[PDB]
Amino acid sequence: VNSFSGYLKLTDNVYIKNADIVEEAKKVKPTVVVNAANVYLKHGGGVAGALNKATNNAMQVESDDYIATNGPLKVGGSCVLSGHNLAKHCLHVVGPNVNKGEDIQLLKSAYENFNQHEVLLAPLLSAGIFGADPIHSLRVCVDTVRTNVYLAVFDKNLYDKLVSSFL
Ligand SMILES: CC(C)[C@H]1CCCN1c1ncnc2[nH]ccc12
Ligand SMILES: [Cl-]
Repeated sequence: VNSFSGYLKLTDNVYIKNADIVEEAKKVKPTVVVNAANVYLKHGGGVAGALNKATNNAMQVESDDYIATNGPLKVGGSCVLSGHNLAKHCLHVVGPNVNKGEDIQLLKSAYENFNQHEVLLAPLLSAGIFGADPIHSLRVCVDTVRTNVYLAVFDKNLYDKLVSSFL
């Protein structure tokens, strides 16, 4: 039993809710919140810009030190950093950005990072300003993640389409 509330159960391990991931994280304080990161951990917009804003830029400060030490992530890769005031940890995961011409097959690799964590709060990878088809992202999530994932979808109209079209 966990404190996530109001989720629709899509499968044995995948749950979904129309919710602002920022507000969800502040309420639940999950062990792991997933960020929709880029390889430079430059949290300027989309989910990443919103999460970073909620940390008063502490996420960005920590991220800049991480990049200065380690260099950029790989597309499809991840790193674990602090969750600041939002969660114990933040798993920064880089899905392919279609508006950069990145290979959509890497979306499965991106979701594989979730399997290293028993329970996560997360957005749909490569959705929003990353330009992938969210119905596809949900399909890959369900077919790749085996741990317990609670998906927050910001857009109510998109949420209704994902549920109604879910096979
Ligand atoms: C609409 C969703 C599929 C993705 C794509 C863009 C933004 N988005 C978000 N999802 C969850 N929580 C969020 N908080 C702020 C933005 C945001
Ligand atoms: Cl985004």
